[PDB]
Amino acid sequence: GSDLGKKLLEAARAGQDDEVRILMANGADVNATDNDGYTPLHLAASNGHLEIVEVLLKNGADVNASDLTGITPLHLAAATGHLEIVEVLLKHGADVNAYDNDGHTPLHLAAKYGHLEIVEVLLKHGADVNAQDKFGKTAFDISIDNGNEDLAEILQ
Repeated sequence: GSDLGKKLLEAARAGQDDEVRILMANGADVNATDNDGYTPLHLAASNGHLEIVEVLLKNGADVNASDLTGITPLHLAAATGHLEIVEVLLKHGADVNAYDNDGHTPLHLAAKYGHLEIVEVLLKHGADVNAQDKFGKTAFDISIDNGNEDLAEILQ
């Protein structure tokens, strides 16, 4: 890293709020990246650690960092169903229409895992309802293909 870089990735992933605060105060690189291209923000967002996601943003974390597969923190929070985190990312500049390597946007991932509120929030924040992935699928297609018809109804 960082030495501290690496430690901050681990703390953010683990959700150790005090550890994250102490590591940052001692100079830890808020945008440290591991071998998957994850940043502390990716890990904290994926694992549902809200307070960490917040303090990382307030201290310079790149809200749109892309990992090796083209996935951003917003993609992870939408896929894993962390609604409040999705809202915080969006409030801090997250690109609502980020495209990963497979051409999946946050809307596509939320649709795939049946996270209805997230889909609504993303659409309220400018998600392209007609976006298609590398398979020609829209969020709507994905919602019915995965048995999520209640989501299909709002994408429709």
